[PDB]
Amino acid sequence: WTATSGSCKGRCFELQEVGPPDCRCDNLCKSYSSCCHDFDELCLKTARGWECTKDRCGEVRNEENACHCSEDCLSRGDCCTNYQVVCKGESHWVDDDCEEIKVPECPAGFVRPPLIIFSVDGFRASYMKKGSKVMPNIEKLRSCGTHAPYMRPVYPTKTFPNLYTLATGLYPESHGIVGNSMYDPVFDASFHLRGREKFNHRWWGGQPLWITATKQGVRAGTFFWSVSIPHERRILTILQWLSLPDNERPSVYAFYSEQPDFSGHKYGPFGPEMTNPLREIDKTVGQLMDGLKQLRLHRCVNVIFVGDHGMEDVTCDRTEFLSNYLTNVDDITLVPGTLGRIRAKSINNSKYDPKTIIAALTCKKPDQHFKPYMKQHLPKRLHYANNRRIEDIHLLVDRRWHVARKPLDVYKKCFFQGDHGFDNKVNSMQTVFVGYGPTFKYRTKVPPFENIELYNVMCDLLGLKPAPNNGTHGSLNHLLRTNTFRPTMPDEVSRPNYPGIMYLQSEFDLGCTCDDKVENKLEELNKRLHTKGSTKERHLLYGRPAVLYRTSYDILYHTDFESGYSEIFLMPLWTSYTISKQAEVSSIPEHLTNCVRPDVRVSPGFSQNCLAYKNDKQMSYGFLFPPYLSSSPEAKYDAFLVTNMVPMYPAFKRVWAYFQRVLVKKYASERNGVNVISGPIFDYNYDGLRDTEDEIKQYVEGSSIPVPTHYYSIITSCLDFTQPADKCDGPLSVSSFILPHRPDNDESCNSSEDESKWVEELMKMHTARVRDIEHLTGLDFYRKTSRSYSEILTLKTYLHTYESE
Ligand SMILES: *[C@@H]1O[C@H](CO)[C@@H](O[C@@H]2O[C@H](CO)[C@@H](O[C@@H]3O[C@H](CO[C@H]4O[C@H](CO)[C@@H](O)[C@H](O[C@H]5O[C@H](CO)[C@@H](O)[C@H](O)[C@@H]5O[C@H]5O[C@H](CO)[C@@H](O)[C@H](O)[C@@H]5O)[C@@H]4O)[C@@H](O)[C@H](O[C@H]4O[C@H](CO)[C@@H](O)[C@H](O)[C@@H]4O[C@H]4O[C@H](CO)[C@@H](O)[C@H](O)[C@@H]4O)[C@@H]3O)[C@H](O)[C@H]2NC(C)=O)[C@H](O)[C@H]1NC(C)=O
Ligand SMILES: CC(=O)N1CCN(c2ccc3[nH]c(=O)n(CC(=O)NCc4ccc(Cl)c(Cl)c4)c(=O)c3c2)CC1
Ligand SMILES: [Ca+2]
Ligand SMILES: [Ca+2]
Ligand SMILES: [Cl-]
Ligand code: NA
Ligand code: NA
Ligand SMILES: [Zn+2]
Repeated sequence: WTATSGSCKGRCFELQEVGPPDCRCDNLCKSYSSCCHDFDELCLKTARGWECTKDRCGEVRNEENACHCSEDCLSRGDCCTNYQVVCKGESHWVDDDCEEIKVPECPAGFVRPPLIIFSVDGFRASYMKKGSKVMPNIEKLRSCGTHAPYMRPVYPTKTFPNLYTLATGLYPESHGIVGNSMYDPVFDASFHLRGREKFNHRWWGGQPLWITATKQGVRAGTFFWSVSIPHERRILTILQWLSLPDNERPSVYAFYSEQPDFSGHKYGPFGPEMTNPLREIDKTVGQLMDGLKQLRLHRCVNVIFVGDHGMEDVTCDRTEFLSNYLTNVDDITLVPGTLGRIRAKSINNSKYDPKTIIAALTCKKPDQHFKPYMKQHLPKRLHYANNRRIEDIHLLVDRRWHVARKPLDVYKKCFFQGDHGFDNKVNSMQTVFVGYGPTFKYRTKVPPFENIELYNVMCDLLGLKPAPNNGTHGSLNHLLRTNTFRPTMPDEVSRPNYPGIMYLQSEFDLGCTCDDKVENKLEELNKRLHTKGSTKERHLLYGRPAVLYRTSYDILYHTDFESGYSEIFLMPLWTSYTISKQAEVSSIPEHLTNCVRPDVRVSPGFSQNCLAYKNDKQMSYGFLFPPYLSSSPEAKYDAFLVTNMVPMYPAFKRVWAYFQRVLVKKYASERNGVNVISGPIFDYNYDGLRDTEDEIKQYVEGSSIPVPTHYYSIITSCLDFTQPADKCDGPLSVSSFILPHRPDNDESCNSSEDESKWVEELMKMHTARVRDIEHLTGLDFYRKTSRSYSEILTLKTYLHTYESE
């Protein structure tokens, strides 16, 4: 119960929010329907519209008007945004040439440039080009300020997960808003776009920019807006707050637009009906900018123009129905749409088998427009697993399609032509970024980046120290004219051992055999140089990775590859090698088919053993440096060391062997050499972070040899491909992957064909950023290059998406 009989006189859009049962006057009261009885009258004035006309100039102030054209309005801070244009012969902001803003040009009393976030729902990246003729304000911001060709949203590419990622720097799995709708099994409650449950703070984790600001003494306007407040009133409210006294005035402001998303859903991303909502958004930008120029804040404010996701063509007839796949479709609950999440209908029911559900959904129809996954098998790049609100069963739906439970859910619940929510690498889902102001660069294009990175930059723009988040601080330093953050390399925690030859062959009892006993002082010093690091400048091009946690490990040098060998996990953490464009692929000679050799540098007690693999009827093994790429028949023996061996399912060896034998050579060929770092990843609790030894749930039968959940490779070359990878003078070019280490290839519907028809497709799906691999391994890559650290941080956040342009 609210006693809404209090008044909003003098409290319109109050910044601090008042505790019930006292009525409210802030920009959210309408959503709680707890506004004071006079809120509409006092606070939502509309009389005479939004613009001055000749006949209003100098008028006697009428307090009933939406905004004012009277003389005193500039000092009151409540002129219509075109006042100066109509009544003082000034020009619209868009009509002014852009002049570089070398320094903040702020009125007296401004302790720092204000930040205004202008966020636009459903603003697909390609609107910047395709709608350019009808968005002159936005086009000016874009070409004058700093801009990216597109910004990658987070998955799912839905509104609430994305806006709250913008505000926190956190993956949805970490901030809690893992969908537009979601069910929490602990709360036994559902969050939806519509309704009151979303107002409860228990859903919203992390620390959003406004709490970060407030905790450090910077004042923040509200980021949420009630839908009923029109856009003209939001702009005028922001401009009013900007006229407040220094000690009361916010330093950060957010404006939110429901468009073009609202129309996009109705008309598709490029419906003829889409031109007007784009005109209208642009007009609002103009209003804000004229509003700023009026207050002489237009060369003082940093403005971020940002979308939460794009929009794709989706219609009712492109819907897959689960009722066509399962007979027991009434036992499940589906979160439907552009992604699927499936859980048991009647919770705590032991008849429900996720495994049998997945199998009924796998590769059942030749043209199937979704693929089921256990959440922990989703591509690690989606970071979509580690939250109890994410159902164990996930469906990644194809672009342009929907999934629904039964036909009655679609014809009893065609409305729409547009939707979003698909995989965040999908072109139609990319969105926009423009930064404009004193702190952003002038007429600068930056590469596409992920929206998780902005929280750190916004904190910098406000002089705040950011809460711990998923951005990589420093990786967007190149957006900024002046940087408050100077990134530095994390310190190495464990230093390696460099063992020499310490063990005699006969000390090893590993059940390993090799055909290696075939009989010169010239090639004898030469082999020994290799074991001591003579070829290391060739295979470790960017210095050795740093180990960022406490462990025990050895550097092992070889003619063709160097490795970091863990005595704890009994395998390499990383193996590094370079394959020039000239290098040749050979076979494993028949006499060496099952060859595994003890490593005399590494004690029996810290080695794997062949007996374990023999006994484990599921588990086979593979090699991190591929024997296929040995530089000489003599060097090939090194590839068969027990210290280069890793546990691999036969199903997975098909993928790995094709990567090693065919793809590495092809990339070296296409990229003019490549350097490869490969290794195991252990993430049994699917939190995206390196597991400690006591977290491993699977070992090779009868052994202490832990089974990796994934295998990664980082493939680096010279961005200028006329230079070879091993002699590169400038910026680097990278692509990486994290492949799930799975006992079957059920993920790849084509896996019964030749590897050349499915393997590369799979690896593409599991493309990753170097930074993802760093969190999963506790390693730090690229410690010794000639490049600046902030450039390396950008490189480590790069994701090769394989989309077309
Ligand atoms: C992306 O960035 C984020 C942010 O940096 C990274 O997430 C962090 O990871 C840290 C390491 O895992 C994690 O630290 C843990 O915090 C525990 C305290 O948790 C609360 O306090 C913090 C601080 O204010 C708060 O942020 C948390 O908020 C979570 O939980 C609520 C709901 O309960 C949500 O509203 C909110 O969204 C958030 O949920 C997310 O995180 C939790 C895990 O914390 C997940 O379960 C959710 O699914 C969701 O993703 C919490 O309110 C702290 O107790 C932990 O400490 C244990 O372990 C260490 C090991 O060193 C040990 O020293 C401690 O003593 C302790 O062990 C004891 O407790 C164990 C567990 O109870 C117990 O089993 C043992 O036996 C011991 O008794 C730990 O420090 C940090 O909280 C999160 N932060 C966030 C915001 O998620 C994320 O990793 C990055 N992602 C990638 C891919 O890099
Ligand atoms: C965490 C926290 O403090 N609270 C307290 C306030 N609660 C709340 C209250 C009223 C609301 N009224 C309303 O219209 N909407 C729509 C709206 O504003 N959409 C734009 C928008 C902008 C910024 C962000 Cl970050 C997001 Cl996700 C969405 C809301 O979402 C909304 C949310 C949420 C939990
Ligand atoms: Ca949206
Ligand atoms: Ca883990
Ligand atoms: Cl959702
Ligand atoms: Na075996
Ligand atoms: Na298959
Ligand atoms: Zn939408």
